[PDB]
Amino acid sequence: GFVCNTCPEKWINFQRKCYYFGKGTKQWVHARYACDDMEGQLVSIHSPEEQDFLTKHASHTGSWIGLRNLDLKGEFIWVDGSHVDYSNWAPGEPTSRSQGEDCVMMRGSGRWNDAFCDRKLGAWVCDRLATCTPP
Repeated sequence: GFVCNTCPEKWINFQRKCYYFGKGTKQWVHARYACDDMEGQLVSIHSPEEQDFLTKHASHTGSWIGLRNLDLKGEFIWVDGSHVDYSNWAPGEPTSRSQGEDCVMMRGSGRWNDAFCDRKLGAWVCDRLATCTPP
């Protein structure tokens, strides 16, 4: 009821959320359900502070994040239903003439790239809300 920084075992706290830096070869949808079945969601990024934390723990070979183009014409939404306010797209991204590249990955640099959803990445990040210690 005061300090919201408690996380489950294997999850790392940053501000009022918990992050799971997953490993294992998964397509976007596979990583989506891996987070879901673990009481989390693929990571939603809403500030440069949150992004800097992610970049610090980001897999050098790339990670799936919770961003997906839904209407197939440039409208990206996070798995939790939230819209893009903060963005950390790599230059030229997202590409307009890249039909099928609907799923978003985070590079070792922390910058985002759009991708074919059936692409197998060796890492993926989940998030959930932290629990709180009462006063």
